[PDB]
Amino acid sequence: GSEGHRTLASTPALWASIPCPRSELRLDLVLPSGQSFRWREQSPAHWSGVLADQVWTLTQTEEQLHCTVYRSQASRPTPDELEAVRKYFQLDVTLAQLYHHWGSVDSHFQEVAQKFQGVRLLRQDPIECLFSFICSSNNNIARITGMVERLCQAFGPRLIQLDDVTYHGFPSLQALAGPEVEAHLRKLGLGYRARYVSASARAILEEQGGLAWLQQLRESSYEEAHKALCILPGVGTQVADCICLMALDKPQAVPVDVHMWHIAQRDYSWHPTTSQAKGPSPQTNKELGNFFRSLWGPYAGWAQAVLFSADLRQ
DNA sequence: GCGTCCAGGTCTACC
DNA sequence: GGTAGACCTGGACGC
Ligand SMILES: [Ca+2]
Repeated sequence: GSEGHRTLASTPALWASIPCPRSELRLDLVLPSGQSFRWREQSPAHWSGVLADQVWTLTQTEEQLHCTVYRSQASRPTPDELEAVRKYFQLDVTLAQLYHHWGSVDSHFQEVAQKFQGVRLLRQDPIECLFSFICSSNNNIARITGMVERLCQAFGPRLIQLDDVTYHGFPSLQALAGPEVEAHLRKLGLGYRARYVSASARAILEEQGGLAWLQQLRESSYEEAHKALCILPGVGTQVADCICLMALDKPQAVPVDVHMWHIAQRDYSWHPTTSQAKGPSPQTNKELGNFFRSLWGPYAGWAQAVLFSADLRQ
Protein backbone atom coordinates (compact mmCIF):
# COMPACT_ATOMS: atom_id res chain seq x y z
CA GLY A 1 0.00 0.00 0.00
CA SER A 2 2.60 2.51 1.14
CA GLU A 3 5.17 0.58 -0.90
CA GLY A 4 6.03 0.68 -4.61
CA HIS A 5 5.01 3.12 -7.33
CA ARG A 6 1.80 4.96 -6.44
CA THR A 7 -1.35 4.93 -8.52
CA LEU A 8 -4.20 7.47 -8.47
CA ALA A 9 -6.64 4.85 -7.22
CA SER A 10 -4.41 3.32 -4.54
CA THR A 11 -3.31 6.41 -2.58
CA PRO A 12 -5.85 9.18 -3.43
CA ALA A 13 -4.81 11.55 -0.64
CA LEU A 14 -1.30 11.72 -2.11
CA TRP A 15 -2.23 13.29 -5.46
CA ALA A 16 -2.74 16.95 -6.44
CA SER A 17 -4.20 18.15 -9.74
CA ILE A 18 -3.39 20.80 -12.32
CA PRO A 19 -6.06 22.00 -14.76
CA CYS A 20 -4.95 20.60 -18.10
CA PRO A 21 -7.17 19.11 -20.82
CA ARG A 22 -5.92 16.15 -22.87
CA SER A 23 -6.03 18.43 -25.95
CA GLU A 24 -3.32 20.51 -24.29
CA LEU A 25 -1.21 17.48 -23.19
CA ARG A 26 -0.94 13.74 -23.91
CA LEU A 27 1.65 12.16 -21.60
CA ASP A 28 1.80 9.00 -23.70
CA LEU A 29 2.75 11.05 -26.74
CA VAL A 30 5.41 13.20 -25.09
CA LEU A 31 7.35 11.28 -22.43
CA PRO A 32 8.43 8.25 -24.50
CA SER A 33 8.94 10.10 -27.79
CA GLY A 34 12.63 10.94 -27.64
CA GLN A 35 12.53 14.38 -25.99
CA SER A 36 13.43 13.19 -22.48
CA PHE A 37 14.67 9.64 -21.91
CA ARG A 38 13.93 9.50 -18.18
CA TRP A 39 10.23 8.59 -17.96
CA ARG A 40 8.80 5.11 -17.51
CA GLU A 41 5.17 3.97 -17.50
CA GLN A 42 5.84 1.74 -14.46
CA SER A 43 2.09 1.21 -14.14
CA PRO A 44 -0.47 1.56 -16.99
CA ALA A 45 -1.17 5.22 -17.73
CA HIS A 46 1.21 6.27 -14.91
CA TRP A 47 4.63 7.75 -15.78
CA SER A 48 7.41 8.03 -13.16
CA GLY A 49 10.71 9.92 -13.38
CA VAL A 50 12.95 12.57 -11.86
CA LEU A 51 11.77 16.16 -12.07
CA ALA A 52 13.52 19.03 -10.30
CA ASP A 53 15.76 16.72 -8.26
CA GLN A 54 12.99 14.44 -6.99
CA VAL A 55 10.81 11.56 -8.13
CA TRP A 56 7.26 12.00 -9.46
CA THR A 57 4.50 9.84 -10.92
CA LEU A 58 2.10 11.49 -13.36
CA THR A 59 -1.21 10.36 -14.80
CA GLN A 60 -4.08 12.22 -16.46
CA THR A 61 -7.86 12.15 -16.73
CA GLU A 62 -9.93 14.09 -19.28
CA GLU A 63 -9.45 17.57 -17.84
CA GLN A 64 -6.81 17.02 -15.15
CA LEU A 65 -3.10 16.21 -14.76
CA HIS A 66 -2.63 14.28 -11.51
CA CYS A 67 0.75 14.51 -9.78
CA THR A 68 2.44 12.89 -6.75
CA VAL A 69 5.94 13.38 -5.24
CA TYR A 70 8.26 11.04 -3.34
CA ARG A 71 10.63 12.99 -1.13
CA SER A 72 9.59 12.90 5.40
CA GLN A 73 5.98 11.89 6.03
CA ALA A 74 4.16 11.22 2.76
CA SER A 75 1.91 14.06 1.61
CA ARG A 76 0.33 15.62 -1.49
CA PRO A 77 2.46 17.90 -3.71
CA THR A 78 2.58 21.51 -2.54
CA PRO A 79 1.63 24.48 -4.79
CA ASP A 80 5.32 25.42 -5.06
CA GLU A 81 6.19 21.87 -6.11
CA LEU A 82 3.29 21.76 -8.57
CA GLU A 83 4.70 24.87 -10.20
CA ALA A 84 7.82 22.84 -10.92
CA VAL A 85 5.64 20.56 -13.03
CA ARG A 86 3.89 23.40 -14.92
CA LYS A 87 7.26 24.90 -15.82
CA TYR A 88 8.60 21.52 -17.03
CA PHE A 89 5.64 21.17 -19.41
CA GLN A 90 5.63 24.93 -20.19
CA LEU A 91 1.91 25.06 -19.50
CA ASP A 92 1.56 28.82 -20.03
CA VAL A 93 2.01 28.11 -23.73
CA THR A 94 -1.39 27.25 -25.23
CA LEU A 95 -0.92 24.32 -27.60
CA ALA A 96 -4.38 24.88 -29.10
CA GLN A 97 -3.25 28.28 -30.44
CA LEU A 98 -0.12 26.76 -31.95
CA TYR A 99 -1.95 23.86 -33.60
CA HIS A 100 -4.43 26.37 -35.05
CA HIS A 101 -1.70 28.46 -36.62
CA TRP A 102 0.35 25.56 -37.99
CA GLY A 103 -2.83 23.91 -39.23
CA SER A 104 -3.81 27.12 -41.03
CA VAL A 105 -0.59 27.39 -43.04
CA ASP A 106 0.01 23.68 -43.64
CA SER A 107 -2.89 21.41 -44.54
CA HIS A 108 -0.73 18.33 -44.08
CA PHE A 109 -0.03 19.31 -40.47
CA GLN A 110 -3.75 19.80 -39.99
CA GLU A 111 -4.44 16.22 -41.09
CA VAL A 112 -1.85 14.75 -38.71
CA ALA A 113 -2.71 17.17 -35.89
CA GLN A 114 -6.28 15.87 -35.85
CA LYS A 115 -5.05 12.46 -34.63
CA PHE A 116 -2.07 13.52 -32.51
CA GLN A 117 -3.21 16.22 -30.14
CA GLY A 118 -1.34 17.28 -27.01
CA VAL A 119 2.24 16.88 -28.23
CA ARG A 120 4.05 19.73 -26.51
CA LEU A 121 7.68 20.50 -25.72
CA LEU A 122 9.38 19.89 -22.37
CA ARG A 123 11.69 22.57 -20.91
CA GLN A 124 14.74 20.56 -19.81
CA ASP A 125 17.93 21.12 -17.84
CA PRO A 126 20.90 22.04 -20.09
CA ILE A 127 23.29 19.45 -18.66
CA GLU A 128 20.87 16.52 -18.78
CA CYS A 129 19.77 17.50 -22.28
CA LEU A 130 23.33 17.86 -23.56
CA PHE A 131 24.58 14.46 -22.48
CA SER A 132 21.35 12.58 -23.18
CA PHE A 133 21.38 13.75 -26.80
CA ILE A 134 25.09 13.13 -27.08
CA CYS A 135 23.99 9.53 -26.42
CA SER A 136 21.27 9.70 -29.10
CA SER A 137 23.29 9.99 -32.32
CA ASN A 138 23.16 7.03 -34.72
CA ASN A 139 21.05 5.17 -32.13
CA ASN A 140 17.46 4.09 -31.34
CA ILE A 141 15.24 5.41 -28.54
CA ALA A 142 14.99 2.03 -26.85
CA ARG A 143 18.81 1.72 -26.56
CA ILE A 144 19.36 5.41 -25.75
CA THR A 145 16.95 5.06 -22.83
CA GLY A 146 19.00 2.22 -21.34
CA MET A 147 22.32 4.00 -21.77
CA VAL A 148 21.02 7.13 -20.05
CA GLU A 149 19.67 5.05 -17.15
CA ARG A 150 22.97 3.23 -16.62
CA LEU A 151 24.82 6.54 -16.93
CA CYS A 152 22.72 8.07 -14.13
CA GLN A 153 22.90 4.99 -11.88
CA ALA A 154 26.70 4.93 -12.18
CA PHE A 155 27.47 8.65 -11.81
CA GLY A 156 24.35 10.36 -10.55
CA PRO A 157 23.08 11.09 -7.00
CA ARG A 158 20.93 8.34 -5.47
CA LEU A 159 17.40 9.56 -4.78
CA ILE A 160 14.74 7.09 -3.55
CA GLN A 161 13.72 3.49 -4.31
CA LEU A 162 10.28 2.31 -5.44
CA ASP A 163 9.82 -1.45 -5.76
CA ASP A 164 13.07 -2.63 -7.36
CA VAL A 165 13.79 0.68 -9.12
CA THR A 166 16.35 3.07 -7.60
CA TYR A 167 16.06 6.59 -9.05
CA HIS A 168 19.17 8.71 -9.59
CA GLY A 169 19.62 12.40 -10.33
CA PHE A 170 21.47 13.34 -13.52
CA PRO A 171 25.30 13.32 -13.22
CA SER A 172 27.15 16.59 -12.61
CA LEU A 173 29.82 18.04 -14.90
CA GLN A 174 32.48 17.28 -12.28
CA ALA A 175 31.45 13.62 -12.13
CA LEU A 176 31.27 13.10 -15.89
CA ALA A 177 34.70 14.74 -16.13
CA GLY A 178 36.13 12.27 -13.63
CA PRO A 179 38.98 9.76 -14.13
CA GLU A 180 38.30 6.60 -16.14
CA VAL A 181 34.70 7.63 -16.87
CA GLU A 182 35.07 6.64 -20.53
CA ALA A 183 36.22 3.13 -19.73
CA HIS A 184 33.33 2.73 -17.28
CA LEU A 185 30.77 3.95 -19.83
CA ARG A 186 32.10 1.57 -22.48
CA LYS A 187 31.51 -1.35 -20.09
CA LEU A 188 28.01 0.11 -19.69
CA GLY A 189 27.58 -0.21 -23.45
CA LEU A 190 27.64 3.39 -24.67
CA GLY A 191 29.97 2.52 -27.52
CA TYR A 192 32.12 5.33 -28.93
CA ARG A 193 29.82 7.88 -27.31
CA ALA A 194 31.56 7.06 -24.02
CA ARG A 195 34.49 9.18 -25.22
CA TYR A 196 32.13 11.99 -26.23
CA VAL A 197 30.65 12.20 -22.74
CA SER A 198 34.02 12.28 -20.99
CA ALA A 199 35.55 14.64 -23.55
CA SER A 200 32.65 17.13 -23.51
CA ALA A 201 32.48 17.33 -19.72
CA ARG A 202 36.15 18.32 -19.58
CA ALA A 203 35.97 20.82 -22.44
CA ILE A 204 33.14 22.60 -20.66
CA LEU A 205 34.87 22.53 -17.29
CA GLU A 206 38.46 23.13 -18.40
CA GLU A 207 38.12 25.22 -21.62
CA GLN A 208 34.74 26.91 -21.88
CA GLY A 209 34.38 28.31 -18.38
CA GLY A 210 32.25 25.68 -16.68
CA LEU A 211 28.50 25.43 -16.16
CA ALA A 212 27.97 29.19 -16.47
CA TRP A 213 29.01 29.00 -20.13
CA LEU A 214 26.25 26.52 -20.92
CA GLN A 215 23.57 28.25 -18.84
CA GLN A 216 24.32 31.66 -20.38
CA LEU A 217 23.37 30.28 -23.80
CA ARG A 218 19.71 30.49 -22.84
CA GLU A 219 19.96 34.29 -23.13
CA SER A 220 22.08 34.11 -26.27
CA SER A 221 20.62 33.92 -29.79
CA TYR A 222 19.77 30.66 -31.54
CA GLU A 223 22.54 31.37 -34.07
CA GLU A 224 25.02 32.00 -31.27
CA ALA A 225 23.89 29.07 -29.12
CA HIS A 226 23.94 26.50 -31.91
CA LYS A 227 27.38 27.84 -32.85
CA ALA A 228 28.66 27.49 -29.28
CA LEU A 229 27.44 23.88 -28.91
CA CYS A 230 28.96 22.54 -32.15
CA ILE A 231 32.36 22.91 -30.43
CA LEU A 232 31.69 20.10 -27.95
CA PRO A 233 32.76 16.53 -28.84
CA GLY A 234 29.95 14.31 -30.11
CA VAL A 235 27.82 17.36 -30.87
CA GLY A 236 26.88 18.05 -34.49
CA THR A 237 24.23 20.14 -36.25
CA GLN A 238 21.39 17.89 -35.13
CA VAL A 239 22.39 17.37 -31.48
CA ALA A 240 22.98 21.12 -31.15
CA ASP A 241 19.50 21.88 -32.48
CA CYS A 242 17.95 19.33 -30.11
CA ILE A 243 19.56 21.14 -27.16
CA CYS A 244 18.67 24.63 -28.42
CA LEU A 245 15.03 23.65 -28.84
CA MET A 246 14.55 21.52 -25.73
CA ALA A 247 16.91 23.09 -23.18
CA LEU A 248 17.82 26.64 -24.28
CA ASP A 249 14.43 28.10 -25.23
CA LYS A 250 15.09 28.36 -28.98
CA PRO A 251 11.58 27.45 -30.25
CA GLN A 252 12.55 28.01 -33.91
CA ALA A 253 15.33 25.41 -33.79
CA VAL A 254 14.50 22.40 -35.99
CA PRO A 255 16.47 19.17 -35.52
CA VAL A 256 16.95 17.29 -38.78
CA ASP A 257 17.41 13.53 -38.38
CA VAL A 258 16.45 10.54 -40.51
CA HIS A 259 12.80 10.91 -39.40
CA MET A 260 12.41 14.54 -40.47
CA TRP A 261 14.16 13.85 -43.78
CA HIS A 262 11.68 11.09 -44.60
CA ILE A 263 8.81 13.33 -43.52
CA ALA A 264 10.01 16.14 -45.77
CA GLN A 265 10.34 13.77 -48.73
CA ARG A 266 7.06 11.88 -48.55
CA ASP A 267 4.76 14.48 -46.99
CA TYR A 268 5.94 17.66 -48.75
CA SER A 269 7.74 16.21 -51.78
CA TRP A 270 10.70 18.34 -50.67
CA HIS A 271 14.13 18.35 -52.33
CA PRO A 272 17.30 20.43 -51.84
CA THR A 273 17.61 23.44 -54.19
CA THR A 274 20.46 25.55 -52.82
CA SER A 275 22.33 22.40 -51.82
CA GLN A 276 24.61 20.34 -54.04
CA ALA A 277 23.81 16.79 -52.88
CA LYS A 278 20.44 15.08 -53.29
CA GLY A 279 20.78 13.34 -49.94
CA PRO A 280 21.59 14.25 -46.30
CA SER A 281 24.67 16.46 -45.99
CA PRO A 282 25.61 19.33 -43.71
CA GLN A 283 24.38 21.71 -46.43
CA THR A 284 21.07 19.98 -47.24
CA ASN A 285 20.32 19.43 -43.55
CA LYS A 286 20.73 23.13 -42.92
CA GLU A 287 18.44 23.91 -45.86
CA LEU A 288 15.73 21.50 -44.67
CA GLY A 289 15.77 23.33 -41.34
CA ASN A 290 15.13 26.71 -42.95
CA PHE A 291 12.42 25.14 -45.09
CA PHE A 292 10.57 24.05 -41.96
CA ARG A 293 11.19 27.42 -40.34
CA SER A 294 9.70 29.33 -43.27
CA LEU A 295 6.76 26.90 -43.31
CA TRP A 296 5.75 26.97 -39.63
CA GLY A 297 7.31 30.13 -38.23
CA PRO A 298 8.87 31.06 -34.81
CA TYR A 299 7.75 27.86 -33.05
CA ALA A 300 8.76 25.62 -35.94
CA GLY A 301 10.70 23.33 -33.61
CA TRP A 302 7.54 22.62 -31.62
CA ALA A 303 5.64 21.75 -34.82
CA GLN A 304 8.58 19.46 -35.63
CA ALA A 305 8.05 17.71 -32.26
CA VAL A 306 4.48 16.87 -33.26
CA LEU A 307 5.28 15.22 -36.58
CA PHE A 308 8.31 13.45 -35.11
CA SER A 309 6.19 11.96 -32.32
CA ALA A 310 3.51 10.97 -34.84
CA ASP A 311 6.10 9.39 -37.16
CA LEU A 312 7.31 7.19 -34.28
CA ARG A 313 3.79 5.66 -34.20
CA GLN A 314 4.30 3.64 -37.38
C1' DG B 1 19.71 -19.72 -36.52
C1' DC B 2 23.70 -15.84 -39.25
C1' DG B 3 24.85 -11.62 -42.21
C1' DT B 4 22.87 -7.12 -43.39
C1' DC B 5 19.98 -3.21 -41.85
C1' DC B 6 19.17 0.78 -38.96
C1' DA B 7 18.19 3.87 -35.37
C1' DG B 8 16.78 11.19 -33.29
C1' DG B 9 24.68 11.46 -36.52
C1' DT B 10 29.66 12.78 -35.95
C1' DC B 11 34.06 12.98 -37.27
C1' DT B 12 37.81 12.51 -40.50
C1' DA B 13 40.84 11.36 -44.63
C1' DC B 14 40.67 13.10 -49.27
C1' DC B 15 39.73 14.79 -54.13
C1' DG C 1 34.81 23.30 -49.56
C1' DG C 2 31.92 19.16 -50.35
C1' DT C 3 32.09 14.16 -49.78
C1' DA C 4 32.34 8.69 -48.83
C1' DG C 5 33.18 5.38 -44.81
C1' DA C 6 33.85 3.77 -40.27
C1' DC C 7 31.45 3.30 -36.11
C1' DC C 8 29.30 0.64 -30.58
C1' DT C 9 24.87 -1.91 -29.96
C1' DG C 10 21.27 -4.98 -30.38
C1' DG C 11 16.23 -5.77 -32.05
C1' DA C 12 14.72 -6.66 -36.95
C1' DC C 13 14.22 -8.98 -41.07
C1' DG C 14 15.51 -12.08 -45.09
C1' DC C 15 16.89 -16.52 -46.24
CA1 LIG D 1 21.10 6.12 -40.21
